Amino acid sequence: VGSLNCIVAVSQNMGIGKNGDLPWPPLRNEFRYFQRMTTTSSVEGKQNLVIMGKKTWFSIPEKNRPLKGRINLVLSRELKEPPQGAHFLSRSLDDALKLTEQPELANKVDMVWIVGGSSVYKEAMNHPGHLKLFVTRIMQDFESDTFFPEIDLEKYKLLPEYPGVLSDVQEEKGIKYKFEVYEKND
Ligand SMILES: NC(=O)c1ccc[n+]([C@@H]2O[C@H](COP(=O)([O-])OP(=O)(O)OC[C@H]3O[C@@H](n4cnc5c(N)ncnc54)[C@H](OP(=O)(O)O)[C@@H]3O)[C@@H](O)[C@H]2O)c1
Ligand SMILES: Nc1nc(=O)c2nc(CNc3ccc(C(=O)N[C@@H](CCC(=O)O)C(=O)O)cc3)cnc2[nH]1
Repeated sequence: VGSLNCIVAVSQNMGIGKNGDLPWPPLRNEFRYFQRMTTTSSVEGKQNLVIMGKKTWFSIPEKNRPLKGRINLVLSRELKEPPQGAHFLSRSLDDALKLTEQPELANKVDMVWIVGGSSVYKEAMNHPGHLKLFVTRIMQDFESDTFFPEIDLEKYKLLPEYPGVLSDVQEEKGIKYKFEVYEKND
């Protein structure tokens, strides 16, 4: 019933990861933005669901797992059970989305947030339906081994403004960045 959204922070060269962590040092307010967007439900009494691949799960500091105030679902074709601390395990994105509509989660979940990595971002971005991409543009090149798939800029349109999102250039640790929101309607 809820909205479907991706969220990512990406360097100019399209990098999202390096050696199992982010390519840039911790940007505390950028992380707080990730937290606010993924945690804030549009319905009282419901939580959002975060969907992530297995490497993304383990890249989150253990102290912060599961991500508090959100239902945490990990994608894996190999695991028999969710990793310790995770709430659910699914074998595919479509299986995960189906789970959200079944009775165990139907009255519990509002928004769905896809939080990486590359494969699930690519599949989500091309999935039919209304979809928004919350993209933080890190305005430097960073050496990376994991990349965000190219956004089709005819398919997706940049919203000029977005409620609850700062428009001005931000800067932490000498790294400038800006928050963007893209949308497709089907
Ligand atoms: N900058 C950012 O916004 C951001 C966001 C997310 C991640 N990251 C970074 O990106 C890296 C992790 O991402 P990644 O792309 O390497 O890995 P990932 O997608 O998180 O994990 C890959 C593994 O997840 C499982 N998987 C992925 N998609 C699946 C699907 N659709 N269905 C079933 N299983 C699926 C597979 O595990 P099995 O072999 O067990 O099946 C696969 O080997 C880290 O460096 C992390 O720090 C950055
Ligand atoms: N905008 C954006 N920035 C990111 O850094 C980001 N990272 C990932 C995957 N990596 C991670 C790594 C750590 C945490 C994390 O520890 N978050 C906690 C603490 C946030 C904080 O301290 O401010 C959380 O409660 O969300 C989340 C995602 C996916 N989407 C992103 N999206």
